[PDB]
Parts: sequence; structure tokens; C-alpha cells
Amino acid sequence: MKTQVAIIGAGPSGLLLGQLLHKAGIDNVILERQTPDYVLGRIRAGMLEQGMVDLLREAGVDRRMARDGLVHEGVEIAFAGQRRRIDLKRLSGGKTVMVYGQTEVTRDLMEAREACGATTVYQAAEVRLHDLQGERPYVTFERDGERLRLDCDYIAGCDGFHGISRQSIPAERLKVFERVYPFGWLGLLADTPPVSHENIYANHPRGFALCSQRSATRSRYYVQVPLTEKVEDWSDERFWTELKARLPAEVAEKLVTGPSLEKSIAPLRSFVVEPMQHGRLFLAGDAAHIVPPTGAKGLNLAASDVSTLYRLLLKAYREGRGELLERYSAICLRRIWKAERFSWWMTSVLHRFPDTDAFSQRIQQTELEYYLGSEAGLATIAENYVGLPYE
Ligand SMILES: Cc1cc2nc3c(=O)[nH]c(=O)nc-3n(C[C@H](O)[C@H](O)[C@H](O)COP(=O)(O)OP(=O)(O)OC[C@H]3O[C@@H](n4cnc5c(N)ncnc54)[C@H](O)[C@@H]3O)c2cc1C
Ligand SMILES: Cc1cc(C(=O)O)ccc1O
Repeated sequence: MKTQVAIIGAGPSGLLLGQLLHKAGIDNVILERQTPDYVLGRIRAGMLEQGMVDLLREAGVDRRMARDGLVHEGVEIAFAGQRRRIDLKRLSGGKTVMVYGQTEVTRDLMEAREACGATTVYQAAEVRLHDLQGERPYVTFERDGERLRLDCDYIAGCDGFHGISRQSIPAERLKVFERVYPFGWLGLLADTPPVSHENIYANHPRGFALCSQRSATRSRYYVQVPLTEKVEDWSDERFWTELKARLPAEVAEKLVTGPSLEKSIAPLRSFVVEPMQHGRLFLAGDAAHIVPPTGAKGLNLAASDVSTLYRLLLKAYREGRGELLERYSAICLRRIWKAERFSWWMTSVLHRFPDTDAFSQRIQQTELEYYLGSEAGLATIAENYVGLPYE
């Protein structure tokens, strides 16, 4: 097989890059280890920045999102008996966020890719990269018993955190920045109407809680839990009871509960690798970095990475200077770290940390009081929440 850009992974990163390159005229093929049904089996929600929204329109996959998508002009933070709404639209200057799940985005992208007949190879196992600093890089994999080879000019590592792409770079070339938080999120997806038309973050002494949406008949809730916890010790019953205890009464009153469609515990991690590339290999999305989901930034960061790689690959294949591709890591990392900072801040002020002292609690409380009580403070949250202007 011959292509111009070999893409590893058919997640939202790889698919979006694939479709963007398609419109541009750049040949590309995607290799996915799992099956389409499995990738779509991944039930992850989604809050979208306008940057990602507009990027889906440019890729031509905006029709269904324009229909099923839900716009939020604001978001709520609850703490210390208070409920404070952040007017995102007003504070950021017209900008908003979009409720549209990653599962839907991934579906939409697949449909556009199948519809246009672009190349995608699922069940591609033992994926291995070759000659990365060489001039004829190539990929090798096995499906249906046969061993194939995909020749290429460039390789896009969009194979997520546990992908082979990052592990294909010599470790001596990479520096890893990592923070593991002492808690996880116990999440529950239910076929119930959301308690609020905007999302609600809650800092409660018992722990963090989050009320979120998917459709308008499907809700997504989280409560922070210790990593000592196992999902089997948490009935739907126990979940709703804890969630209600961590919410304002006037919210818990209005809360429609129900059976769990999905119930899982997710650990919170920060992760960044520098640089994000090696020769003809470019990492994007979870392959390069992880954020705690408190900021809802991982998928949006994946988008910005892909947007940068797409536009550099354009100026490369067109203007014959595949040298601007050296600027990939520096450009992405500037935005990645700003996302890591906000996601870290959000996590730091909304969660309860073990073995913290009285001073830390008061500082956390004062952080919320100041930033939610100041027009400037509110603006710093808002502009980060909707997404800072692209680079
Ligand atoms: C609970 C939770 C809530 C979140 N909420 C938000 C939110 O509200 N807003 C937001 O912007 N982000 C959110 N995120 C972040 C988002 O889910 C991820 O950042 C996003 O999935 C990253 O996409 P990706 O394509 O880079 O990686 P992935 O989605 O993991 O895709 C990687 C693909 O590559 C495949 N693959 C792996 N290894 C190989 C291999 N060797 N060979 C071939 N293929 C391979 C995988 O099967 C997979 O299909 C949330 C995350 C979690 C866990
Ligand atoms: C607001 C938000 C929502 C989700 C979700 O919809 O699951 C995850 C993380 C978030 O910060």
C-alpha cells in the first residue's frame, strides 16, 4: 500500500485529520486496531469549543451537530451553599460551548469517510513503524492472517495514550511531564432528563460532583471517589444518593434519577511529552498528552493538534517545504500547556484532596469566591472555558 500520510488510530483525532486531508487532496489511510463497532462502543461524552465546532464544519461533518447539538451560553459552579452562573457568552465575547458527545462526533466522521470512499483498515494488529528519521517511512501490520506494508511520507500517531506511536520514539528524545491526582471520577450515564439546561460543577466537603448532558433525554453525572474504590461497590442506588448529598438541595430536589446505561470509574491524570514528534512521526491527541477531564479539554486539544498538523502538511505538500513541520511541537505545546494549566486549576479548586490542612481549604474556598465574584476573575475562567483564540 502507498499513501502520503499514514494515520494510526481511527479515534476522533485520526478521523478528523483524515477527513481534513481528504478535502485538501492529500492521500491518507487510517489503521485501527479495533473494530468500528468497538470504537463507537466507547461511550465518552463531549463538550466542544467553538474552535472544534468550526473545524468540523471545515471537514464537512457539521450537518448532524447543527441539528442534535446543544449550545450552552453559561455554566454553573456550586460551593459553600452558593450557586454561581458564569455567563460564558457575555464574558468571552459571543463565544459558547457545544454539548455533542464524542461518540456522535466519531460516528459522523466515520460516515463521511465511508461515504467518500477513503481508505480505512480496521482490525490492523501488530502495528509497527519504521524508518522514521529515514525518507521512506513505512508501517507494518497484520489482518486476516496476512502481513501488509503501508508506505508513506509521514506518520500521524493518533492512537491514543496506549498507542504504539509514542513507544516508537526513542525515550532519550522525549521528556515526560506527569501528575497523577489522588482520586478518580465515578461516572453514570442515564436515560433521564438533565436537572439543568446548563452543566453544574459542585465543590462539596464530601467531594466533587458534576452534572452534565448528552442529548436532552440523556444525562451524565460524576462524583469524585478515592482510587481505593471499585465500581462493583457502587450500585446505581449508592451513586444517586451520594450525588444528591453533594449537590444543592434545590438541585437534588429536581433530579430525575434512573438506571445506569454506563457506569465506570476514571482516574485523573495530567501528561505531556516534549517534543511531540520524531522525524516523519507526529503525535496528536491522547498519544501526546492527557488532561484531567474537569476542564473538558482532551478532545478539543486533539482537535487543535490535528488542525495544526493539517495546516502544516498543507504548506508542506504545496509549498514544497516540509520544514515548517519542525514547528509542529512548539505550536501545539503552547496551547497544550495552557489547557493543562486550566484543567489543573479547575481540578484543584473543585476537588477535595486527602491530607490537606485548614489553610489549603480556606485558600481553595477563597479562590472560588474571588474568581466567581470578580468580573476579571470570571473572564479568566470564561475565556479558558470556551477556548482561548487559536494560534
Ligand atoms: C470521562 C471522560 C470525559 C471526557 N470529557 C471531555 C469533554 O467534555 N470535552 C473534551 O474536549 N474532551 C473530553 N475528554 C477527553 C477525550 O475523551 C479524549 O481526549 C479523546 O478521546 C482523545 O481522542 P484521540 O483520538 O486522540 O484518542 P483515542 O480516542 O483514544 O483514539 C485512539 C485510537 O487509536 C486506536 N489504537 C490504539 N492503539 C493502537 C495501535 N497499536 N494500532 C492501531 N490503533 C490503535 C485505538 O483503538 C483508538 O481507536 C473526556 C475523557 C474522559 C475519559
Ligand atoms: C462539563 C464536563 C462534562 C463532561 C461530560 O459530559 O461527561 C465531562 C467533563 C466536563 O468538564
